[PDB]
Amino acid sequence: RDFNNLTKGLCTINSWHIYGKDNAVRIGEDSDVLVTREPYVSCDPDECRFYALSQGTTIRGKHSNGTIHDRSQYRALISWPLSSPPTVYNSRVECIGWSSTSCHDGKTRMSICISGPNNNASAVIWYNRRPVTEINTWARNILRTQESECVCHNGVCPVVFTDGSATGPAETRIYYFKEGKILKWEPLAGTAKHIEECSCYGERAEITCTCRDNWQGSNRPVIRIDPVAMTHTSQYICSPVLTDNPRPNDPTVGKCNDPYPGNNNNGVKGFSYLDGVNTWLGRTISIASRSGYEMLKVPNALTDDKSKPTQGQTIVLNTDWSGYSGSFMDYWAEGECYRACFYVELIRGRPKEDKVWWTSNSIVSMCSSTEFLGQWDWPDGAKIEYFL
Amino acid sequence: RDFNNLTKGLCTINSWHIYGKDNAVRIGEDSDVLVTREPYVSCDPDECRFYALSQGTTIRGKHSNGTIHDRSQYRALISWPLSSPPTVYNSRVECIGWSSTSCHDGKTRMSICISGPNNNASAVIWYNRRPVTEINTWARNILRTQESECVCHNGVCPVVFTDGSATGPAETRIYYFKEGKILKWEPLAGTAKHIEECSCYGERAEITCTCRDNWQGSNRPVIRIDPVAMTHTSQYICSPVLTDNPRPNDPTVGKCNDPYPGNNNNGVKGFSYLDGVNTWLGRTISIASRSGYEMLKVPNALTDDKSKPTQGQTIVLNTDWSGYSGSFMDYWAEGECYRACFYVELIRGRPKEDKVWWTSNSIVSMCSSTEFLGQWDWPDGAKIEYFL
Amino acid sequence: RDFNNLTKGLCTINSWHIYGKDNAVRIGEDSDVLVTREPYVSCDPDECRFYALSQGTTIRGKHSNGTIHDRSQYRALISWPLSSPPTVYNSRVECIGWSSTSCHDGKTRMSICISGPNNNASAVIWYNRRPVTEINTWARNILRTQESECVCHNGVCPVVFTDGSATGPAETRIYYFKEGKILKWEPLAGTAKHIEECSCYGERAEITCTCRDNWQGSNRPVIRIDPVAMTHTSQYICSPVLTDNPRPNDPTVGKCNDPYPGNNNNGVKGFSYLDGVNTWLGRTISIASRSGYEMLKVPNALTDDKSKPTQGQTIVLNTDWSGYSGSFMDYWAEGECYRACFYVELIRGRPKEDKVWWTSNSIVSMCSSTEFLGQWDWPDGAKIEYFL
Amino acid sequence: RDFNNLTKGLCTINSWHIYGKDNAVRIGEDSDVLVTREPYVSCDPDECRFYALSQGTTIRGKHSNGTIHDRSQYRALISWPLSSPPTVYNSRVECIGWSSTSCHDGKTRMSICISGPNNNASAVIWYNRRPVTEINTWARNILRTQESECVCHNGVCPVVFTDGSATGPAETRIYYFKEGKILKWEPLAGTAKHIEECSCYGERAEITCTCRDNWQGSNRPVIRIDPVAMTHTSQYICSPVLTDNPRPNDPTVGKCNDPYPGNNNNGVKGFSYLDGVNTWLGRTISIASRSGYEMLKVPNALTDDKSKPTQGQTIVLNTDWSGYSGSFMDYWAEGECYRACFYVELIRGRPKEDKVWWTSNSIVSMCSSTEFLGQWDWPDGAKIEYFL
Ligand SMILES: *[C@@H]1O[C@H](CO)[C@@H](O[C@@H]2O[C@H](CO)[C@@H](O[C@@H]3O[C@H](CO[C@H]4O[C@H](CO[C@H]5O[C@H](CO)[C@@H](O)[C@H](O)[C@@H]5O)[C@@H](O)[C@H](O[C@H]5O[C@H](CO)[C@@H](O)[C@H](O)[C@@H]5O)[C@@H]4O)[C@@H](O)[C@H](O[C@H]4O[C@H](CO)[C@@H](O)[C@H](O)[C@@H]4O[C@H]4O[C@H](CO)[C@@H](O)[C@H](O)[C@@H]4O[C@H]4O[C@H](CO)[C@@H](O)[C@H](O)[C@@H]4O)[C@@H]3O)[C@H](O)[C@H]2NC(C)=O)[C@H](O)[C@H]1NC(C)=O
Ligand SMILES: *[C@@H]1O[C@H](CO)[C@@H](O[C@@H]2O[C@H](CO)[C@@H](O[C@@H]3O[C@H](CO[C@H]4O[C@H](CO[C@H]5O[C@H](CO)[C@@H](O)[C@H](O)[C@@H]5O)[C@@H](O)[C@H](O[C@H]5O[C@H](CO)[C@@H](O)[C@H](O)[C@@H]5O)[C@@H]4O)[C@@H](O)[C@H](O[C@H]4O[C@H](CO)[C@@H](O)[C@H](O)[C@@H]4O[C@H]4O[C@H](CO)[C@@H](O)[C@H](O)[C@@H]4O[C@H]4O[C@H](CO)[C@@H](O)[C@H](O)[C@@H]4O)[C@@H]3O)[C@H](O)[C@H]2NC(C)=O)[C@H](O)[C@H]1NC(C)=O
Ligand SMILES: *[C@@H]1O[C@H](CO)[C@@H](O[C@@H]2O[C@H](CO)[C@@H](O[C@@H]3O[C@H](CO[C@H]4O[C@H](CO[C@H]5O[C@H](CO)[C@@H](O)[C@H](O)[C@@H]5O)[C@@H](O)[C@H](O[C@H]5O[C@H](CO)[C@@H](O)[C@H](O)[C@@H]5O)[C@@H]4O)[C@@H](O)[C@H](O[C@H]4O[C@H](CO)[C@@H](O)[C@H](O)[C@@H]4O[C@H]4O[C@H](CO)[C@@H](O)[C@H](O)[C@@H]4O[C@H]4O[C@H](CO)[C@@H](O)[C@H](O)[C@@H]4O)[C@@H]3O)[C@H](O)[C@H]2NC(C)=O)[C@H](O)[C@H]1NC(C)=O
Ligand SMILES: *[C@@H]1O[C@H](CO)[C@@H](O[C@@H]2O[C@H](CO)[C@@H](O[C@@H]3O[C@H](CO[C@H]4O[C@H](CO[C@H]5O[C@H](CO)[C@@H](O)[C@H](O)[C@@H]5O)[C@@H](O)[C@H](O[C@H]5O[C@H](CO)[C@@H](O)[C@H](O)[C@@H]5O)[C@@H]4O)[C@@H](O)[C@H](O[C@H]4O[C@H](CO)[C@@H](O)[C@H](O)[C@@H]4O[C@H]4O[C@H](CO)[C@@H](O)[C@H](O)[C@@H]4O[C@H]4O[C@H](CO)[C@@H](O)[C@H](O)[C@@H]4O)[C@@H]3O)[C@H](O)[C@H]2NC(C)=O)[C@H](O)[C@H]1NC(C)=O
Ligand SMILES: CC(=O)N[C@H]1[C@H]([C@H](O)[C@H](O)CO)OC(C(=O)O)=C[C@@H]1NC(=N)N
Ligand SMILES: CC(=O)N[C@H]1[C@H]([C@H](O)[C@H](O)CO)OC(C(=O)O)=C[C@@H]1NC(=N)N
Ligand SMILES: CC(=O)N[C@H]1[C@H]([C@H](O)[C@H](O)CO)OC(C(=O)O)=C[C@@H]1NC(=N)N
Ligand SMILES: [Ca+2]
Ligand SMILES: [Ca+2]
Ligand SMILES: [Ca+2]
Ligand SMILES: [Ca+2]
Ligand SMILES: [Ca+2]
Repeated sequence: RDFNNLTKGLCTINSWHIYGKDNAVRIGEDSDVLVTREPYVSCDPDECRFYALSQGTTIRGKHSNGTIHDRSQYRALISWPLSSPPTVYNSRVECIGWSSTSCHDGKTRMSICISGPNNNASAVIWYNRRPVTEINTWARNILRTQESECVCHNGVCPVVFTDGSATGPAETRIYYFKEGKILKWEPLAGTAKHIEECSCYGERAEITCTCRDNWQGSNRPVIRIDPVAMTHTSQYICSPVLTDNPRPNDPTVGKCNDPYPGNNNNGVKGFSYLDGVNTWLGRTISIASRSGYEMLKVPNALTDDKSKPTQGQTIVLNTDWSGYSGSFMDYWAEGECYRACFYVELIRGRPKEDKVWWTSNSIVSMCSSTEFLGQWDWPDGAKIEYFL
Repeated sequence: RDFNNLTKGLCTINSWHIYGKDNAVRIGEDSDVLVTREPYVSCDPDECRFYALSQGTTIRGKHSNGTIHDRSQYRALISWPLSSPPTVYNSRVECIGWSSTSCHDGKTRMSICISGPNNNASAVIWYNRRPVTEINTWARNILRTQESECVCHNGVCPVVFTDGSATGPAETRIYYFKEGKILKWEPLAGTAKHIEECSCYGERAEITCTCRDNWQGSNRPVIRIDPVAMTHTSQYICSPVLTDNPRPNDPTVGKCNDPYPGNNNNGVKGFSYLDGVNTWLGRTISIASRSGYEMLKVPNALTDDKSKPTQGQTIVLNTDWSGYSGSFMDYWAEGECYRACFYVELIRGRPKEDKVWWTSNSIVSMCSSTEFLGQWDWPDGAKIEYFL
Repeated sequence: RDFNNLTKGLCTINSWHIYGKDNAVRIGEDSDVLVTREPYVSCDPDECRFYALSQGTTIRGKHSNGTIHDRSQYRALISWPLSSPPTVYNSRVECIGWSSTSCHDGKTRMSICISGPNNNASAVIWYNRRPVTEINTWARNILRTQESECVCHNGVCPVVFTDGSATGPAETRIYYFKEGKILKWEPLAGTAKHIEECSCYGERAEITCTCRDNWQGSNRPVIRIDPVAMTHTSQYICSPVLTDNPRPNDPTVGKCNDPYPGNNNNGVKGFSYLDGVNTWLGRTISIASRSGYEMLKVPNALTDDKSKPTQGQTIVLNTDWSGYSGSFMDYWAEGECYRACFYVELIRGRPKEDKVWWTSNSIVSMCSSTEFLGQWDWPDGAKIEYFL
Repeated sequence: RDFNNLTKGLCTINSWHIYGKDNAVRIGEDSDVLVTREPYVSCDPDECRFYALSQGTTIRGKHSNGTIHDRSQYRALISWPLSSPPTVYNSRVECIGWSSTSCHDGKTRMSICISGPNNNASAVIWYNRRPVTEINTWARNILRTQESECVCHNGVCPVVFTDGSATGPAETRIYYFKEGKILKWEPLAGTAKHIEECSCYGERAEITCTCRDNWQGSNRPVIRIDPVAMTHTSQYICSPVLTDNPRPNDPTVGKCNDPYPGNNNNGVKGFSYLDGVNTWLGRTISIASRSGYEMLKVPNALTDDKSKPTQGQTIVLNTDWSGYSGSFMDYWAEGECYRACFYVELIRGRPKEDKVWWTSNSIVSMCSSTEFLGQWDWPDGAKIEYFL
């Protein structure tokens, strides 16, 4: 095997088709399905899999009580076959912790998990299913990372981490790994003012990450990485189609180099594909809660501070719960272009559905089509009343 | 691996032997078995597997209520090891949707699933476990396909689809795929007046499909495809041994080029092997309901409008529930001829057994013998009372 | 891979060591374990596995009621990893039916299952996981076979079948298979008067089978097969150490060429290793019921009508239930000799424990040591009261 | 594959990072998790796995009552994927018995299990998943072994066994195996006065084992083995940092060549890494019970009878239950040095938590870092009240 190189551009996105769906909450009402959150999707050269952070309990188990909580000793990054649910019996543990990323370089997989108390967390970088490198907290305040796949180019896999406040300036670092070893790291540069939970993809030897400015911004920060020079830039999505949550209503003109104000100290992981006229943004439909999900075609969203939608697709109705969303691609597919994909975490239970004592999710995932396909909506599909 | 070519003829069918049986409803009374319907069987060069459309719930799960319904967002094409039941833990998702087909070309597998609302459905064609092509609805009325295996010849895998009314003329198309890409498609030609749910097999470079005329016919339409020329014909089975369900009583003379009347706007998926004197037709025993199943040797059924049985075999007694049936063969077996096989879906629950709130099925499957073997009957075997 | 040849002799048996044990009834009290009976063990070149006839239900499932019955449509030959229990999720179906045998020839595996009603049963011979040959009943009275592994030599795998009465003369045939095809068959010859359920092993190009004379004999019939000439002989074990069950008390002098009388129309599958002074016989400890199990070293048991034990080993105490027993060896092990192995079926439930409505079993298995090892007893270990 | 040679030294241990954790008791509250105890970890060239002795029952099963007991016929050595729990469906049985060790030699795995009654136990040595050698009890008093991995060098895998009293002099033997065959054995020599449950690791062609002196010592005995000469020495850890349990309080000066007194006839399996200044000792925090766990850096612990800690790391708080602990390394990792690892058995249930009727455990495991990482504590995490 050789290292994968990002030699292709994105395919033209004219609509989205269903890729995978696990129905995990429905199925786990009467089967041994692990409680999860913070899911994602990532491909190897011969398989694509679902990933998430387990809570170390099944959803029917009594230990599901309290699973709203973000960072226990009972969490782990798990992976499982595409569109199956994350069960006790089919889930492979990648590493232990409560914040993660993972990516394949074409030869083997790197997985990273962070664990520890808030003031003393540490990352362990696994490569080829073995621990290789460890990184201690630098700011002593919830060292944390992407919660979706990283991207590699000629063996170099950049990863974005943040340590520090969620409600003020923090210390974001871009690490450049190869074979699980640190080649370099850099502090965040550019105009993004706060970074969390980056969702990344690669095309034509560039990695684009769309992140969460938890502190101030309802527009999303964007980091663009050159994995050969091992350098980066940052800015925000200029468009007035705002894509964090909660958020104010859409204005007429956005902000390219500062957070678009109105909502502080909150957010949701999300994503975009930023490719000129071939630009699509994901967002929750609700401005107030993690409800609904839609894709909007917003030509030149990155650079045009008045750009508005020219096409769209509903993924989850506003009467259904959504959650985190992120990017991935099958870098090992056939053909001349990389097909954009994404997933949406469909969160069930607390805090929105507090008649149960747990929080979990299922997954839906879509990839782009060059056709203009009809649209459906893709809810989680479980009935909370069945769990009472 | 090279593409498989249909170089052999059918083996002489002198009886049927048991091939597989999953006992899924019996077992799922106390294990984590998925609710399914629309099953089939399909072989790879090194394994044969069971397939079906999951309902995204176990049979004991509370989400089994409502599984009579045909087309939710919680359905998927799954496959699992031959004669095991479709469990949460052993079922592999092939694609997401509520109508499917799948076949191996000798190199790798093509799977197709259709999803969406009734007026906006779309097919995704997967090849080598990756999405490759997408097809939007052309008639905006429940785009739908075979619900059993497709057949390939030198890489060309024809698939029959229908979009449009179930109770009048519809728009049937034969697509010719290779490596998941569309080489060509054609509209239905010939004398079949309505086509659904084709059951296909190949021999000597010809693919024969026996389908369901839902609108008018109690005889079955037959499509015969030349996968090299990428052309086809259609007609009906001429025989007065009528094989849809519900149906009128058997007459003395059938119809070769039009639907045999008596029953409108209903049917069941079924199959036949049409090979001169070596012709066998499957059918439900009941003329009114999906009850019983039998194979009848009807020499020259395709072409002889007075042909009657010369031999038969009971598969399921008329006091037991049956369901869909379809053809498959192990194109990669040893020997000089292809051994005809079929499966019968044994539907349990609604609507016939409405003391439970679910609908599911198990599978029985048989292949031909050149011996004249004794016959048994093969019921599902579950006791509905245990589920109350 | 080449076909395995029986080139080695037996290792010297000085005691028995534990080889495998599945604890299936204990575990299945609270897990998804299939109801089974008629187990055995058989090796491939790279793995050894447990085998049995499933009943198509879990032990806690409501469909376990009635599993005393021998021959339903819901039975199948399954295999699973050595010493795991036969679960819904780990059991591989080999073929469908209610009487079986299986063996590896060094290249791939042959499995045979018989199904059907009592007057119309048929065997299907699978090779390389595909059906190849079928054999119809010849006597119309419960066609039946070994219920333990067959043995192959240079691709030729003999199998013993019986069709006909269990309580009078029957029609026993030795079939010689190669690649799942029939090379030859012969009717039973020699002095054995009734044959069922042969337990076989091979050494130095000879296959020895120890069987059950259900009709008359409390000594066991022995068939010795030359798999090159494809010929055989039969006789009884001469020893007065009688090894069927139920049986009369041991006499002083046995019978070499006729059934030793006292018990009619009953028996149990069992085994022996017949190798001159290196001869060991298995038997139940009880003369009346399938209780206890012991191995007795009986030099020249086959040929010496006064031979008595010179050594022994208790396997299951007389206060614990036993059941069928049979021979197997790992023909692909390292070293200069074949190590004798056996299993004992530990039957729980009906008819002896009729407070439950099911019948199932677990497995214990042992192989020979050249050491004189200490002995333990190996009960099933489940508590029936837990199942009430 | 070639046999692995111990060519590297230990990496510098500056802290410990999380390696694996199975959360088995939490998960098994509502899934089919086997009852276990005496766990460990061991690597193959391509995978690392968890190991333990099953009790042949699930934790929710009724047969969990009585699982405090050490030595039944229902125990087996099982292995399962790293950080998954030991389930019915994912656990591979290595051999049958109630005392074990296992190690890979670079070509394949040797596993050893001991079974039998107290006065008649026997070891079976498996190699390449087949039984090869058997060893009978020599002292007729609970033949027993390491309960963690063995270590191999150029195919020679030494294993320490003891037979005899737990409360006085016993007969300890070091066996030197190759390909599952006995090359040599030696009686214990040196100054250790009683040996049980050795925890071993290898570096620079030497194997170091830290054991349990059940009879007298609260310091731990150490055996150092030359696997080329097939010779050994023994002594105690000199340090006054005492590491058995129960134990007296730490003194100022320890004992190098005799047991440090204060506690008789009890102990716990434990471990150390003894490498000059790079020396780390594990121990329970409590002096009275199997509570808490910590690692202490004790330069020259082996040889310096006044050595005290210079650094430490808490692994399990003193308010949480611990248990056995042992060493392992991934001898097949990349890089220039072997990374020290260990596990801690987190025992739940009897005797400390006697509101339940079972005894089981989960696993936590850590490996060394050259960084000075922040520390967390890693409890089992189950709530006993949920099991009532
Ligand atoms: C079968 O399936 C197919 C395929 O899926 C279905 O067809 C799809 O149908 C959907 C729904 O209609 C479409 O999605 C919407 O797309 C529009 C964009 O298209 C419109 O606008 C285009 C741009 O027009 C402008 O520029 C052009 C270019 O110069 C100019 O010509 C024009 O005058 C104007 O200045 C038009 O080009 C386009 O027309 C074309 O397509 C038409 C078909 O759609 C066709 O009829 C035409 O002939 C022509 O070819 C079309 O007019 C998105 O704008 C829209 O998204 C908004 O609305 C949804 C709610 O519906 C909302 O959730 C979105 O967030 C968004 O609206 C919010 O954000 C705006 C941006 O800031 C803001 O302005 C809004 O006020 C609104 O904001 C509020 O809500 C948000 C969210 O809660 C909140 O944050 C804010 O604060 C605030 O409260 C949809 O995405 C698909 O594109 C269409 N696909 C295709 C291929 O056709 C078909 O319907 C199905 N069939 C059946 C029978 O069901
Ligand atoms: C052990 O196992 C073996 C192997 O399985 C068992 O043997 C099997 O036994 C079964 C049951 O008997 C047989 O199946 C039936 O086969 C007959 C066909 O064979 C008969 O007809 C042949 C043709 O005769 C005509 O042509 C010849 C050729 O010229 C001519 O000579 C003759 O005069 C006549 O004009 C005969 O050749 C054949 O004889 C041969 O075989 C005999 C053994 O079977 C043997 O004794 C003879 O010596 C000779 O060798 C034989 O007479 C099928 O017709 C039959 O199917 C009909 O009946 C079943 C109900 O039983 C029904 O469900 C079927 O649908 C079908 O009948 C319906 O459809 C007809 C067609 O339209 C219609 O005419 C009927 O009125 C009826 O229609 C009604 O019901 C349907 C369905 O509900 C409904 O849709 C309609 O509207 C309407 O209401 C069976 O398939 C096997 O062939 C036989 N196999 C073998 C190898 O022998 C054996 O019994 C077992 N042993 C034990 C002890 O159990
Ligand atoms: C730790 O583990 C070890 C290893 O497992 C334990 O040692 C084992 O201990 C057991 C139990 O004692 C032994 O099994 C029995 O073996 C005897 C055979 O050995 C005896 O007989 C030999 C033959 O003697 C004759 O020939 C010689 C040769 O010429 C001649 O010298 C002699 O005078 C005589 O004519 C002796 O050679 C042998 O001595 C040797 O070994 C001794 C140790 O065992 C040792 O002390 C000596 O120095 C010497 O070295 C020894 O005397 C079997 O006969 C016996 O099986 C019978 O009894 C059991 C019940 O215990 C029964 O279930 C069996 O079925 C069988 O008895 C039935 O069948 C007979 C045959 O028809 C019949 O005659 C009986 O009446 C009886 O029949 C009744 O019951 C059956 C069944 O229900 C029913 O069907 C009938 O109708 C009827 O009702 C045992 O197998 C192991 O061999 C021994 N192993 C070793 C290596 O030592 C050790 O005990 C353990 N330690 C601890 C502390 O627990
Ligand atoms: C974020 O994470 C990091 C990384 O984990 C956290 O930092 C870690 O913090 C822990 C907790 O503080 C540290 O563990 C302890 O380490 C000490 C050892 O370090 C001290 O001692 C060193 C040696 O000093 C001596 O020699 C030097 C060399 O000459 C000499 O200079 C000195 O004067 C003296 O003579 C010092 O070098 C060292 O200083 C260095 O590090 C300091 C940071 O720790 C730093 O501030 C300094 O500047 C300097 O750089 C330091 O002073 C262990 O001794 C200790 O273990 C004892 O205590 C724990 C309880 O806390 C107990 O459980 C242990 O068993 C042990 O104590 C028992 O055994 C002793 C031995 O017999 C005995 O003497 C005791 O009385 C006691 O015995 C009793 O209990 C036992 C057990 O129940 C029982 O068996 C007995 O019978 C009896 O009842 C801890 O392991 C880490 O080392 C430290 N790691 C790092 C890299 O810094 C950080 O805190 C986290 N941040 C936050 C915000 O939480
Ligand atoms: C796409 C779809 O919903 N197809 C239906 C099919 C259909 O209604 C008739 O053929 C009429 O068009 O009928 C049946 C049926 O049991 O009759 C099941 C199928 N269910 C599923 N494939 N999910
Ligand atoms: C084919 C069949 O039903 N064989 C029977 C067998 C048989 O009844 C006797 O050998 C008499 O012929 O007995 C027994 C038995 O436990 O005695 C079980 C077998 N059960 C099964 N193989 N399923
Ligand atoms: C073979 C055996 O039973 N070994 C025992 C061990 C032993 O009792 C002491 O070391 C004293 O000899 O103690 C313990 C223990 O928890 O202390 C568990 C072990 N349990 C098992 N390995 N099954
Ligand atoms: Ca925000
Ligand atoms: Ca019809
Ligand atoms: Ca369950
Ligand atoms: Ca008998
Ligand atoms: Ca001690």
